Amino acid sequence: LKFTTEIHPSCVTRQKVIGAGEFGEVYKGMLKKKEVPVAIKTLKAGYTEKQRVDFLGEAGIMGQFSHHNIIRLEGVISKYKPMMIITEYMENGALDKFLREKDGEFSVLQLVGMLRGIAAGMKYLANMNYVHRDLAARNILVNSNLVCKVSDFGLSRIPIRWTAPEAISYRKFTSASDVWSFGIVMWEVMTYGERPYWELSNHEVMKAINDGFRLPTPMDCPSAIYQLMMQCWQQERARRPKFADIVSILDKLIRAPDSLKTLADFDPRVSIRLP
Ligand SMILES: CSc1cccc(Nc2ncc3cc(-c4c(Cl)cccc4Cl)c(=O)n(C)c3n2)c1
Repeated sequence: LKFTTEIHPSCVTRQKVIGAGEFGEVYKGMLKKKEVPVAIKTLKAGYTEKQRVDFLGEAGIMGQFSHHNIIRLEGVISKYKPMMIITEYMENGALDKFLREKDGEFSVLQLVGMLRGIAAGMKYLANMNYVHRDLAARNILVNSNLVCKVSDFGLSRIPIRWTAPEAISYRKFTSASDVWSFGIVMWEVMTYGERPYWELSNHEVMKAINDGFRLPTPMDCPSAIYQLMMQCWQQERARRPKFADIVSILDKLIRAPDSLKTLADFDPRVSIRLP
């Protein structure tokens, strides 16, 4: 915690609720240059020792990171109550909701650029020896430059449809199970926030994966992008790409953007036959 800035409560004004529930809220606010917008997570009085450890532990983890694609910590209020964690404010909110509300509005190159940013954040985390365990579009935040930043840190936090088989089966969470999750995130981005495996139950998903089924190609998806998410979903952990590999491949696709024009075939679930 010694790494984090202690912010005085008088510098913080909460303006609008934007999330959370039982033991605190998340607000958009202003931090007092001139005042800058921030997000503010609170911890209400009555919190337990474990709640305090997990709450300040998230701040402690975030304060150790300094990367473009990782949510930045402004500081904490720990001396006064309620306690607060103050971060940069991401104007466009969670990536999954953002894509669903903006269906079809971005170029393929913009979507792939979002994935590159997420992958760069994840490469940083993995090399820093941090395993996320809950990588999903709902835990990616988007700013007004369309920059995607990984969020939701700690060990306070399984989400079956995003989780690698070894993590479901015997609780082995590694950066390689995060790669599996990243593949699902690729699919979420390229589908504009479709629900993975649609209406299959959790048990049906686990069974489908164990029998070798994988999510089908999104519409209008570059062949290179589908091949890459498929390799993220290798049953054998050692065969998946590392995040270094993913960043490299996405970089090269974006720098030669004509590579993205070759689309993988889409399997239509409906046929319209007209004379
Ligand atoms: C779709 S919800 C939505 C809607 C509108 C705007 C934003 N922008 C935004 N921006 C930043 C954050 C930051 C945090 C945060 C904090 Cl405050 C402390 C510790 C960890 C996290 Cl991830 C946060 O929880 N949220 C919800 C944030 N939200 C989100």
